Amino acid sequence: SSETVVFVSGATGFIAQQIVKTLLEAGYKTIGSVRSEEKGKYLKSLIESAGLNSNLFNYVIVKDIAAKGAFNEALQAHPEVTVFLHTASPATFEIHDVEKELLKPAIEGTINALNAITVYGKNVQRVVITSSYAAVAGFANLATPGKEVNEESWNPITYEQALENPFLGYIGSKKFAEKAVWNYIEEKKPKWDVTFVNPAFVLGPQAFAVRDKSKLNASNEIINSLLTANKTKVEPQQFVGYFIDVRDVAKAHLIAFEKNETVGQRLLLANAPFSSAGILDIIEKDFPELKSSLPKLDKSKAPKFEETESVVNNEKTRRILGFKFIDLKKSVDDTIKQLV
Ligand SMILES: NC(=O)C1=CN([C@@H]2O[C@H](COP(=O)(O)OP(=O)(O)OC[C@H]3O[C@@H](n4cnc5c(N)ncnc54)[C@H](OP(=O)(O)O)[C@@H]3O)[C@@H](O)[C@H]2O)C=CC1
Repeated sequence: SSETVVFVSGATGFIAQQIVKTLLEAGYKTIGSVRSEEKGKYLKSLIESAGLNSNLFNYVIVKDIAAKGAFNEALQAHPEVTVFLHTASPATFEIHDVEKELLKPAIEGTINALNAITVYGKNVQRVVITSSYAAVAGFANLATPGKEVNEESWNPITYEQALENPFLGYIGSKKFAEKAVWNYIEEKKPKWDVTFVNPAFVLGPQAFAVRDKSKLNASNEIINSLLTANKTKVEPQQFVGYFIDVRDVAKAHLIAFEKNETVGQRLLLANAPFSSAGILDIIEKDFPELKSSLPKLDKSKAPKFEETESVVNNEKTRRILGFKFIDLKKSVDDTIKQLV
């Protein structure tokens, strides 16, 4: 343990802050990449206010993961890094050019991190890539409803199909960033081992603080848009799929470098099906002070699970992780409790 030093790219993001929190709670020396000095100081202050050992956390400034050589200076300054958690990637549909704002920042950010690790991360033994269930199952025209998917399945979406719209663009960004790692391992044959963490829709509370209660990270807006509709008058879009709580995703990233069976594995981080209506049901029962303000969901606008969703078999992932997942009710409750 004392010899382990974990680097986390994009440390201010939703999942990454929970990873950083989980690492510090476990006592790991942690180095977080951030886009600015003020973002680094902000995260250090959150860590200190939470009562954690902030001497365990340092930050490096990496303004743009997409820039060639992005992580070079950081790893040069930190030759003690033995684990690299590459989590940073655009996770938003608030973009206009898929290719410029999703594909290449994801793909080249990832290729640049790997080149930086191989050249300046001489002590890195384990690399963990935050991928996505998006790389595992097909979507929209490529949906395979009722077909089993598991840790070995791939989304067949082509590069050109990813260009169609921002949702498919994000999906393709994850599939092709992941393919880029596998191809890098084949071509460069690095000495480090790789593990992938592939989460479905990630729900749950922020690690330390809600910056702006009006708008959370993109996946948690599935919850928050039900809360803010009363004020914004914006009809909430309804979703169906699989969910996972952010704290299980964060724990999975530690398992990913702590265990030997995870080498070369894609950990499929999916708990159970969800729908927007089912989340609304949890909210109205668990927070009666909110039923006054919750929207009336048009059942005709609701995606039906059986029409689109593959059937996840992640028994292997579940065995390797070895802990019980947080269920949807707790995940939603804990998210709301930070907003109410
Ligand atoms: N949330 C989900 O449901 C899922 C998320 N994922 C993956 O998890 C990871 C984090 O997602 P999440 O935490 O949800 O989303 P967030 O938007 O909360 O975090 C995104 C992070 O990426 C950083 N980032 C984006 N572009 C750049 C760039 N060009 N240079 C440097 N930093 C950059 C942001 O930096 P800053 O903080 O400075 O903006 C932020 O830290 C992503 O790889 C995402 O694809 C995978 C499956 C599902």
